[PDB]
Amino acid sequence: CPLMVKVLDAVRGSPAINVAVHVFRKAADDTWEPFASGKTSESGELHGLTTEEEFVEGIYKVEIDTKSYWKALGISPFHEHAEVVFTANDSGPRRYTIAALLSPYSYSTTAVVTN
Amino acid sequence: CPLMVKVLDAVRGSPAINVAVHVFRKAADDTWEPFASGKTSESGELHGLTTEEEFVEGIYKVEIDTKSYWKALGISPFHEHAEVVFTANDSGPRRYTIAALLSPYSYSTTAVVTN
Amino acid sequence: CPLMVKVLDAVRGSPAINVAVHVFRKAADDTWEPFASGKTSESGELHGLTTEEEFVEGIYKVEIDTKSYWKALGISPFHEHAEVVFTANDSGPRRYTIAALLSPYSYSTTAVVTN
Amino acid sequence: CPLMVKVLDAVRGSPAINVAVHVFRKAADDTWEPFASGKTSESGELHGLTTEEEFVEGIYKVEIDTKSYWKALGISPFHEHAEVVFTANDSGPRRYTIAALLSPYSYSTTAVVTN
Ligand SMILES: [Mg+2]
Ligand SMILES: [Mg+2]
Ligand SMILES: [Mg+2]
Ligand SMILES: [Mg+2]
Repeated sequence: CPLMVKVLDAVRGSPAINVAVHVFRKAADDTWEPFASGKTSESGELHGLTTEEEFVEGIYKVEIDTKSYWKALGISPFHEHAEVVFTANDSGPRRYTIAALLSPYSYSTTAVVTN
Repeated sequence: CPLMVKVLDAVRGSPAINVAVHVFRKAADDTWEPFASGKTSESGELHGLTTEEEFVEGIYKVEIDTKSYWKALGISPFHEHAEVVFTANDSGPRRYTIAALLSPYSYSTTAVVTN
Repeated sequence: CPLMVKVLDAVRGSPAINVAVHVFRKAADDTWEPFASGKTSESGELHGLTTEEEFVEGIYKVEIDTKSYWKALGISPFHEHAEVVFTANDSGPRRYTIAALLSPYSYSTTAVVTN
Repeated sequence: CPLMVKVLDAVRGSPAINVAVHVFRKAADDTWEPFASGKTSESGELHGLTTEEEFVEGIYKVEIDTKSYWKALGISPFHEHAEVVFTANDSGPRRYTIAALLSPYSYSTTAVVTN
């Protein structure tokens, strides 16, 4: 599993369940090409987005649909989404965990990179 | 001043100085159009981005060039940029402050909306 | 002003107003002794906690009464308080700003040290 | 496992390994009584701190030794430690995950509470 996403809810103190996550890869013409997508599980985790064969080097954008998450909870979301952008595999293959902590007017994200 | 941006460095415990900040507004065709830009001051603040007349309701993206900031300090960064995408709604007098806290492998962003 | 505290609310996107803040300094016997205290203003800021003469090097603890803040808003909080424990060292002219971002089940705290 | 602690390093983009974590429980005389302690693993996780039988209701303080962590990495730590304080099991037994993200001048913490 080369790319995992974990999402937590800072208002309820819970995993953020059934949150849509879209991954794009920067194309040669500087446009964002669809790469992978999924929904977080009951643990707030999204495994199986991609495979080692598909996950090449490049610039990736992980978009987390925070707006739908907050709307479903009847909360006024400020952010449309989170947009985590990073270069992956530039020195060779790595495993990446993108973690995000969500509040209506704030978000924090970190990455755990393992060789 | 309807839109202010403040950037802090969590490694050095200091304002993030001379950081490029680009603001985009979502156009009718779903593309991101340039709206305002500047560089943070010695206090890590960016004032005078826009005016009350120009800052209408809409979907905005604030992109902070964190990659150049870390590279100039000789610290290896993970992200290309730190950001906030949000909806600006007129619900009485409002001033938006977008604050970002930077670390090489993480960032936090919050919005303070005041009257 | 050698020590300032700023508190923000990540649920409402606003300053956290009238929040009690207590500052302690580590005594010789390893106990926490009261040092300064106050309440945040309408801007979520607390100025005038101490003076240059009183603020010596040492280990300080800033305790923010987040539990009372959330209870007054009718939101169930997790933490008793949000905090920062740090060492204050004189390395040229220094001003400390302790900023805290609050959510019911999370908080972030940072220190900005300036000249 | 009723109480788990997970610690991440925002500078290196890694789990914070071999970080000391001390848990105290507030005693009848308002003093902090030792309750459990351990070190984070290679995954930055600390499992097996306590048992369901030992983990009664009360006010708990989770102290993370951030100072030793940063000193071992040759980084100038601002914080002495992190001090996460919360009431546990007041409505009946719950499982708690305390997560912390560390930077030299900042820290973020969240709690995941499951029934
Ligand atoms: Mg390459
Ligand atoms: Mg409108
Ligand atoms: Mg000294
Ligand atoms: Mg009870």
